[PDB]
Amino acid sequence: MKHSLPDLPYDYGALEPHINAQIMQLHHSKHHAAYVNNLNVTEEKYQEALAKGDVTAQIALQPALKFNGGGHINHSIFWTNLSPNGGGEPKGELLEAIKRDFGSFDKFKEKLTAASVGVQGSGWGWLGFNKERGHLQIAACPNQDPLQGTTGLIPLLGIDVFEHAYYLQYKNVRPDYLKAIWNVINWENVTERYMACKK
Amino acid sequence: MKHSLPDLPYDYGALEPHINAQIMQLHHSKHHAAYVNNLNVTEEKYQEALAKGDVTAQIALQPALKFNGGGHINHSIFWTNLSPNGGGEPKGELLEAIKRDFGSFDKFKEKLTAASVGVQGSGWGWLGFNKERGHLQIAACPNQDPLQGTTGLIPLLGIDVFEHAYYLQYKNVRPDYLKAIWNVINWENVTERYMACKK
Amino acid sequence: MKHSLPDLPYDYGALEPHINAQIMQLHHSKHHAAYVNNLNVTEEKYQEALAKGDVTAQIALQPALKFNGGGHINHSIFWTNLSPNGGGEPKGELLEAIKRDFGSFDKFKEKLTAASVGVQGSGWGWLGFNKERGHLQIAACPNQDPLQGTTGLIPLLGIDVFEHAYYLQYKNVRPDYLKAIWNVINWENVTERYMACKK
Amino acid sequence: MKHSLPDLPYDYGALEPHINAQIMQLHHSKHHAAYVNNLNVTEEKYQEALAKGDVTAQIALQPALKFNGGGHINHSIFWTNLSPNGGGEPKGELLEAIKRDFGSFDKFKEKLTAASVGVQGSGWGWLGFNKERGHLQIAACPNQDPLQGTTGLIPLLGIDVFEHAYYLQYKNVRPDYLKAIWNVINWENVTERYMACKK
Ligand SMILES: [Mn+2]
Ligand SMILES: [Mn+2]
Ligand SMILES: [Mn+2]
Ligand SMILES: [Mn+2]
Repeated sequence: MKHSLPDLPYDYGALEPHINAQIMQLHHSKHHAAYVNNLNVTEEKYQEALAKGDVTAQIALQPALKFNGGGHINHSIFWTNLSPNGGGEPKGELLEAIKRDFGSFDKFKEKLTAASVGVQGSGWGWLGFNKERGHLQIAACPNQDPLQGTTGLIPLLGIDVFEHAYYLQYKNVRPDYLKAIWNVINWENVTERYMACKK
Repeated sequence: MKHSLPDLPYDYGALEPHINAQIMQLHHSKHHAAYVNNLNVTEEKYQEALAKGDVTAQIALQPALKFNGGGHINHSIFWTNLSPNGGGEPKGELLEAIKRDFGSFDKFKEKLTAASVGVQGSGWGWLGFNKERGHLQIAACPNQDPLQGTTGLIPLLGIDVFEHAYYLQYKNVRPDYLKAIWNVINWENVTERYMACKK
Repeated sequence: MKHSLPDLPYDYGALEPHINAQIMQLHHSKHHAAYVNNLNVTEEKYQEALAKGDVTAQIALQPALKFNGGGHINHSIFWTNLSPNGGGEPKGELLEAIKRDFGSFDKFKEKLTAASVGVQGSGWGWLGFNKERGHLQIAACPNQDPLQGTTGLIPLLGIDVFEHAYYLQYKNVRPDYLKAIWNVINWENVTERYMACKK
Repeated sequence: MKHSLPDLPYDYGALEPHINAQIMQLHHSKHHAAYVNNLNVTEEKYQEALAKGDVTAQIALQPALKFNGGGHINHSIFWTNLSPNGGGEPKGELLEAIKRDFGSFDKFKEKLTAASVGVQGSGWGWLGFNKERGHLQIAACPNQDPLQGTTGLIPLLGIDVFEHAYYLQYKNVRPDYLKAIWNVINWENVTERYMACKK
């Protein structure tokens, strides 16, 4: 059993003019391909260390596992979080939760934009579900540290703010990218992930 | 007394084809300009917090101070570490120290390349001087964490591996950028910084 | 501007048998005294560094400033959070908020206990108020990182889980210390801090 | 694969008066026992997670694996680094290396003392061997982060500066513990570890 690079669920150019085809093609076919590959290498190294009881080797592998494993986790969610069919606002129970927990949809967007723009260096902004509290929650995570693994929050919507996610098109102006990405958020998918959290 | 953006000591296109003019112009006129400005804002906020004894506010300012202050420190060194007159190998006492501490110049390049490529997320690779030990030392630093402030090592040569340092030209292939940058290292400047360490 | 060691609101033995007198005496007159003395020294070095535009020195001083500054913040709150007259349950709107946000007083105790017992190495567990969400929130902080300065949450109740907070009495058994400290929680103070957070 | 708590090379009181019997007994039979028990439990969860390709669980387990795994690594070395027959100075090639790399035995002691006293929060000071540079090197590590797993340096001599390593005897005065522990350094073991690092 090995991890595999999921195909992108749309054409490389499908999110233009919000995120261009050169970015989507590099982001998926180079960056994500490399996370999956490095993750499988690291998992096998870890299995050997575990079989040997080599704790030094397990701990030495931790940064590569978190970075590439987190990369695999985060980008697998990210591709489904975007869509040419996206944009606009969610409906039904996700919308009501957003209004209840953040005041309004636009207040929510301000909070997730602020968490995303606020990342210094590489990282991600997330809308998550706090299972213990039974409500929504915003967090930012450094580098590829994944949401559920490092906070327990269930990921609903992630925004990649590594410079490779935007730089070719938006250069240093990360806020321009955040403004554009709202046009391609796949609220159908974020709703699916939210409803899976509730029972 | 305020910090100021140092002019680049050469034309934006001067390091082509190793680092292109679009990168140098954004890197200096957008990214470094923003570090200096945010650093001065943060220093003034810190002075007010200090005058008030507001320790919460001092600690809340720490990430912006380290990121933008480190950014100012690191990029101020970086521009002088590059030159259209660069490339090749150092001479005299710096060369002898490199051979003594790392075996050879090429062994040194391998070690600094490995530290630079090994940064996961944003960061820097450094050749530094360990004043206590009286010899050279390689370290990598995360995000804009500056060498001397976080390790005590005196900076001689830094390699920026934030994606903005290379992505427009080299895309995901960070090793291609590291290979190119050796052609523009200003060994005259690294020698000046080294000789200043010795007395 | 000159921070001072606050007088304790009771004598060192007032929280016995739950926290013994020797711990309280060492905790206040040695550990907290050192946070204050070290904070003042570090603040003076920061004034000198700001005056000189020495950003390296500012950043080098950060770990000591957060550790001792955070120590001053945290322990100043901690003393007021405990009382010989404490224990039992809170009343009124705080009790209502606890039932609403954590399900019950007992479940809140389990959650703050688990966050405090869960710190690996030195740190703190906090009950805090989230100003933006208008509700209570539990978080853990590493070392002396203070809650408001690093998370924006307003501190209501803190539990020190540095080993010096419990070791002389409870040795390695941090869960016995957590069980005992509920007997001396100054809910009157936590209620004051909570009511201050609302208009 | 089943890690075990190593028997101590001496009885719990053998390092008195420098480290008293109660500390040694708690340190080995409670703290180290817990690192081993927690490491084994965490390793079993990692085997389950690897078998399922559950990367979230792998990453969630990392803090416990490094803390308890690192605890196992560090404390297993620590016990062998101390002896009732210890103290004094090393001989031969280790003494030569110490004089060469740190100037003198006394200056080496000051440097390892300063690194150990300098840890804010929990951690370790290490004398290590740098395989690539072919010389000795001092470093500090936070919490239980182990030296070789996080730095590649080979451990020669470790000093535990978690508060449980000294508090019952020395209370807050970590410098008195550092002065006392030189009396029980097992230089025969440190010499064996050093000679193993060379061909
Ligand atoms: Mn990405
Ligand atoms: Mn840069
Ligand atoms: Mn304390
Ligand atoms: Mn220990």
